[PDB]
Amino acid sequence: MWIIEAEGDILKGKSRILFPGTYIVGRNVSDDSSHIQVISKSISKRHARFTILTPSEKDYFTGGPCEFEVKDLDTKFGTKVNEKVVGQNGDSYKEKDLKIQLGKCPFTINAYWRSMCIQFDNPEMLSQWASNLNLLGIPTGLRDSDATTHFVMNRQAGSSITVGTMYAFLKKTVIIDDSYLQYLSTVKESVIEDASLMPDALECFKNIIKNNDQFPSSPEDCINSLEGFSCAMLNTSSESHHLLELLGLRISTFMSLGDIDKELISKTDFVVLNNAVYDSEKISFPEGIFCLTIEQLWKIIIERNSRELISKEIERLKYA
Repeated sequence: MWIIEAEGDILKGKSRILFPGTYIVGRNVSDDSSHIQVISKSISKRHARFTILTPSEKDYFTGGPCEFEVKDLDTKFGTKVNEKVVGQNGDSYKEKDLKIQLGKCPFTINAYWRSMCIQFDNPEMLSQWASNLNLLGIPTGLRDSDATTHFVMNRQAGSSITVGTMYAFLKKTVIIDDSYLQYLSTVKESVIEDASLMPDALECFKNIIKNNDQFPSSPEDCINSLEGFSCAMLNTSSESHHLLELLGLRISTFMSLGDIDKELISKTDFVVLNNAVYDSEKISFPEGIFCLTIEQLWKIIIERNSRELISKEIERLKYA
């Protein structure tokens, strides 16, 4: 998100968030979804137009800013950006920091890019929200990215949280939901006028965690909680692999149930099965070894005594 701020009283001490759109900047305009009043003599009545474009697809992966275009409005003294006079056709920038000088005014409008990239749990939710957040200058996606700041969880409020939400939680990603994204649109206009009114994502995250038996006490208490243990897993979900790695598990992967050898059982403490191969399998289960789903493993992780609870179950099965 583009934020603008200025020294002195020229933006009345308020930072502004410039969502994609176009803004006329001068001394004789009124603060609007499309106008920015700058409080200065020696800037023109209508001095400059700032135009913010919607994000590129790349921006979700790069953390790169929306294109910011500056045009001088035929003013007496012109407009500079980062010391460079703006040409008659305007200029556009993808730097993360802009110093904008309007005419003879020595107090510059400073624009800076504040990172916000939102990952979605599933394609359905992304499809609901993508256009809306594009228009807010917030890049969105499903794939993993190093630029991600927030993860939107599926709040089905009727079943276990997804492997994507578990993994985001252990990554120390701020988790948000439906209501935060809706609140964002609701207060859009006041955020343009005062950046400090931007809804706090941490607060939504906190509200989600609190009194929720789907989330452990802390992400930190889960990390390396199961180191020493090894497990075998099927060929699906790399998030599932990454998550079990953050728990400290050494992972083996296997294609078929008939690929559980005497060798594999010997090197494996327990087996992690997919939901389909867990629900329907009867005769083909490996006799000696503990088998469970990610959902079930997560519930053990939620408990205070995860290590023993798993060990107590390893021994429990070792006899039969």
